[PDB]
Formats: sequence, structure tokens, C-alpha cells
Amino acid sequence: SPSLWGDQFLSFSIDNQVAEKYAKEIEALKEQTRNMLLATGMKLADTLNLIDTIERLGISYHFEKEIDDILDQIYNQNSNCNDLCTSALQFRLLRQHGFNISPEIFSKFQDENGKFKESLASDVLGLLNLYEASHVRTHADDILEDALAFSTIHLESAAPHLKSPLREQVTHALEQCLHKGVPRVETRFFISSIYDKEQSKNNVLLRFAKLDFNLLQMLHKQELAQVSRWWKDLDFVTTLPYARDRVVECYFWALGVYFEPQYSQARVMLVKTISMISIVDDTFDAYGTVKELEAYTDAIQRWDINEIDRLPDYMKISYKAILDLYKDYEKELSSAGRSHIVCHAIERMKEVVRNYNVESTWFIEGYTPPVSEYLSNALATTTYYYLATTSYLGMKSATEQDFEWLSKNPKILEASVIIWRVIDDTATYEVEKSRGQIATGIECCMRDYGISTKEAMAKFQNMAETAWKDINEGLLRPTPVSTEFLTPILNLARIVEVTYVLKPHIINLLVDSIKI
Ligand SMILES: CC(C)=CCC/C(C)=C/CC/C(C)=C/[C@H](O)P(=O)(O)O
Repeated sequence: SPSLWGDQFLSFSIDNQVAEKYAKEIEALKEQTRNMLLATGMKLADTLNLIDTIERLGISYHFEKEIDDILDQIYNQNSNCNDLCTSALQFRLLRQHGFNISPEIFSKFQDENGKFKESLASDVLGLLNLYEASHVRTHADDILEDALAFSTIHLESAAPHLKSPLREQVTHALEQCLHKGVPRVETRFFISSIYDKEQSKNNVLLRFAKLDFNLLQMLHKQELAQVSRWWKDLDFVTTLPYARDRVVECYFWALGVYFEPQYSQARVMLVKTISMISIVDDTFDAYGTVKELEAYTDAIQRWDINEIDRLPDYMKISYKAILDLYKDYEKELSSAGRSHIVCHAIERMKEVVRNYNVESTWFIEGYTPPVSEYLSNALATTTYYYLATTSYLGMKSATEQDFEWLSKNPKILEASVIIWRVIDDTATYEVEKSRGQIATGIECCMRDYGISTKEAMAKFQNMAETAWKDINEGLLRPTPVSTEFLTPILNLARIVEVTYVLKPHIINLLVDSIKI
């Protein structure tokens, strides 16, 4: 099905007059907000509420040091702000930042059984912050095992009679928790549907949030235009008609990985790769034959334009674009002297292709492997080790050691990959089946364990839940690499929720600005 979108993004000229206006006022609001953070004698609840709000407004990327030093101090002082609301929020904010605060802070809210006091069922703000906190738990937090089911049933009961915009904030949290949501997507919802309508809102912060979001959106629009032209200069809708034309969606994905302005070059490179590999996926799935695919897989392994002649004409266009894309990457990084790290992304792409081939081999043969074998292959075909490696290309700070760490398949990356795999398979267990795909994810699980379709999807969900707990542990200090390089992996898992349907998000993020 083609693109709802058209040439709607090919053209975009940033009215520099308006951009400079926004920037100038932002710089002022930025210092005002900074001073708010550096405020002396603030109660704990207030300081947490301030940090939470600046994060939800999507402007916390300006105060990384300030917010860190404040949470560090809160971590080390271990003061007991005894209410549920302040505790849960304190827990969440610290854990999201890597501080391993003990979960025994939730003991005072539980009876002799490790279960939450049913008497807290009437504290809505407390239930909400507990709910949000329940999604950042690791394997060592069994104390919170019932926190999610507890806060959920009561939030659902109380929701209908709450005042706005709290009613809306609660209904939305029950459909999408903050921790696992895409940053920009949650920021857009918070600013306009909640905070803007909040009676006690801080005008300086709302103004700041609206201006910043709109100004960065200008940058995203420029990037998407640049990328839309690049995509038309390839004429893949014309020279190679079988693939999906989802360059806007691919941009959304890159945008979900990181939205900050400093990751502009990074976002652009990443979109090109996501769009490129989407074609290779389309080739192996709905086009190429057993012989052609084998030639394609081999050509990719060699990685030399000379092998092009062994490939039929259509695959020649794909193959050349791919090699040229990586040549551009090498060229873009030539300046800093990081052109060289590009091979890491290439090695991951070859791996994706190998497993693509293996996947079609299993389909032809009618092979239903055991879950163990299925995953040893099906994990790379999610393309996540590949996109994750690609996301480091544009990050000027990425060193060789960061790529080295990533190539060893760290548990946090492994977890992110599993989430996409398991979610995709649960989502594609019935459709894929009628297209006669035999080595489906869940069938392998069904024939391997002796469980039904229901039990197999249920077991896959636990795999995803386990994976989230692993991602959360992966964030805890000391981190194997700087947090800057863990966030892209976390975001890749977030995008999964968000996707497993994109039109609304694209409109809210790339079409409509936030009306002031
Ligand atoms: C335009 C969009 C949605 C881009 C990002 C979405 C994405 C990561 C899709 C992966 C497709 C896969 C894994 C194909 C494999 O060849 P296989 O069919 O073997 O799983």
C-alpha cells in the first residue's frame, strides 16, 4: 500500500526569522529554568516534581549536569519523604538515571506479606507514580511484583471521576507508561494534552517547552526533507517497484532513537540505513528466487562492486546503492577521522543478510526448527544489532571501544533485540501463517514445547518482560559504556511499543506544531 504522504515533505525552508526569534527567547527561558533547578531550600517532593516535569516537557536535555547533581545528592542522602507518591517518583527518577536505589523504600507501604496496603487505593497521585515506577523494575525488585496489577485496577476504578487533565493523564498512562514510551511522543502528549491544561502549570516551563519542541521540529523537518530528496534521487519507487516506500516512517524510527539537535548527522545516516535495509528485506520476502537470493547473500559477503554482474539487473541497483551509501558514510566521517568505524555497521549488515537467506531456506524446505535454533538466527533478522550499531555512526563521541563493547552482544542490546523479535512474532502469528511461512516464531514455540498458540504467545510475553528487566539493569551504574550509548538501545525497544499505526505520531511530531 503506497504513501499516504507523497511529496508533502520534499519542500521545507526554515523561516530563519521565526527560528532566531524562538532561539533568543529560549536561551532566556533556559537560564530561568536552570536557576529554578539550582534553587536552595526546596522540599524533596518539590524538587522531584520539578525534575519530573522538566523531563516530561522534553527539555531536560538542556540540564543533564544539573539534574544529575541533584539526583546524585538525593541518592546519597537517602531522606525519607514518607508518602507513596514521592517515594515511587523518587525511585523511578533515580533508577532511570542509573542510581541503584534499594526497592525496600516500598516496604512501609506493604503489609506482612509483601503486598500493598489496600488502604492506599484512594490515593490517586500515589497510585499513578507507583504505576509508572512499576515499569522500571529489575529482577532484584520482587518487592514490586504486584505493584503494577495493584495500581492498575485501582487507577481504572478511579479514573472516570477524576478532574481534567489528571483524568487524561491517568487514562493515557494505563495505555502507555512513561518509561517504555517514545520520548518525543510522550513529550508531545504531555505538553499539549496535559500541562497546557494544568491549572497549576508553571507558565515559564510551558512556554519553554512549546518553543523548544517547535524549534527542534523545524530541524526534524529539514532533515526529513533532505532525506526525502535523497530517497527520490534513487528512484526506487521507479527503478525497483517491489519494496515498501516508508522513508517517512523510517525517519520516525530514527527520530525515536534520538531527537536532540546534536544527533542531527546521526539521525540522517540512520534513516538511510533503515530505508535501505527495508528494501533488502522486501527482496528476500516478496520477490527474489532461491537462486537469486543465494547470489545476493554471497555478493553482500564479498562486498565488492565487481560481484554486481552475478546479480540480475534489479538486484544490481540495490547492491550499488548500498555500497555507495557506505561510501558516503566514510566520506561524511572523513572529516573527524571516524570514517573507519563504518566497517562495524557493514559487518552487522552482512550478518543480517546471512540470516535472511537462512530464513528463506527454512521456508522453502518447510523447516520448523526448535526455539533454540530459531532464535540463534531470528534475532539478527530483527535488524536491531544492525540499527544499534548504525546509530553510533553519527555520534561524534563514539569511540572504537564503544563499538567493541557492542560487537560482543551486550545483555542490554540482546534484551532490546528479543523484545522486537518476540513482539513482532506475536503480532505476526496468524497472517504469516497463511502465507505458509512454516518457521514462524510461535509455531516453533508450539511444536517445541507442546503448548498451544495461547500458551506460546504467553511465554513470549514473559520473554519480553524479562528483557525489559534486563534493559533496566543495563542502565544501572557503573555502566559498561557512557549512558549516551545505552539510550539508543533503550529507545529502540521503546519504538517497539509504540509501533506494535504511525500516522498520528508522524502528524503530531512532523506535521503539526504545538500551538502556543
Ligand atoms: C519501514 C520500517 C518499518 C523500518 C523499520 C522496521 C524494521 C526494523 C523491520 C525489520 C524487517 C525484517 C526483520 C526483515 C527480515 O528480512 P525477516 O523477514 O527475515 O525478519
